[PDB]
Amino acid sequence: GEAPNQALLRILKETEFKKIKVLGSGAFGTVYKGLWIPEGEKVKIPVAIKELTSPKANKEILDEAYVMASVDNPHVCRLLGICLTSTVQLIMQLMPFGCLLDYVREHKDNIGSQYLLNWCVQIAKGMNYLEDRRLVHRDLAARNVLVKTPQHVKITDFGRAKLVPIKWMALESILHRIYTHQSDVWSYGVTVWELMTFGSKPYDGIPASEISSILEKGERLPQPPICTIDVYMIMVKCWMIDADSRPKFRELIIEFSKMARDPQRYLVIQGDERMHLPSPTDSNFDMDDVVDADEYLI
Ligand SMILES: Cc1nc2cnc(Nc3ccnc(-c4cnn(S(=O)(=O)C5CC5)c4)n3)cc2n1C(C)C
Repeated sequence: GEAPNQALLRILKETEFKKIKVLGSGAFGTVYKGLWIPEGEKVKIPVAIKELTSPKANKEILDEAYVMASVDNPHVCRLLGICLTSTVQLIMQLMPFGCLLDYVREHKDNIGSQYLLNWCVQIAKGMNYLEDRRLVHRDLAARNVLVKTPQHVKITDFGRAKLVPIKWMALESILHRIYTHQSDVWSYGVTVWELMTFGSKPYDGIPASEISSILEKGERLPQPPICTIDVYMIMVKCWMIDADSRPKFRELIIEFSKMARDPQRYLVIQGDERMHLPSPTDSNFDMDDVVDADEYLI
């Protein structure tokens, strides 16, 4: 029927890693900054440790472990392992710049058209990968895109990934609970809108119960001021009633790539290009045996 999933679930000892501080806490649970020092390997891996004690909560986090351990792509977040304590912990890669939503709000005055369009390509690449792996995210939003470096983003939060966020949801999903790769494309359009508005809340003030009626009337998120009709038209195509009329993630990679080659023709930002963001070629970006998870293999 379907291919056997031969992904390895790595069980890590409590003694192999340390929590440093809390990175974030909320409805999603609690995420901690940490260091993973495996065996007698002479490596220090910067990690993020997630924990949602209740049997039903352990079931849900293990469902996220299942999906997260099964993905392997540069623009998707993979599970490093799990720790079996009183509460089951997920051990993941530290994304030092946090989520993209807060990044675009905090660094607005230094974010240019090249960065914005490249993030779009990268999110579409990650999403296309999930489509190839026959996985429907069901929760794509700017809050679920993490920043490794300002030039490298990855999709996370597999707590809803299968084979409620109303304001990011396709109309078929709100009305009929129908989720497809084409419903993820709707959420992708909303994610792009969030980036182009430098982290604006979609349909601010409007209660979730009113959204279904709003979309049925033909109302969509407005054209952001920096967006050319070329970029807005793409967002609009992601918000069509007919799912099959929406672009495919492979077409979004193409469209945004063409645009990323001449970003000033597609996004109009006051004082663009003169804008600078931290790079691994810049100053101060034990620390001796530190290795990123992307370089720490099997
Ligand atoms: C502020 C902050 N700094 C971080 C550094 N590194 C990661 N690392 C990773 C890597 C892969 N996945 C995750 C992850 C999975 N689910 N979530 S979440 O539920 O917190 C998501 C809704 C924000 C984060 N974190 C996460 C970080 N955060 C999050 C709390 C947003």
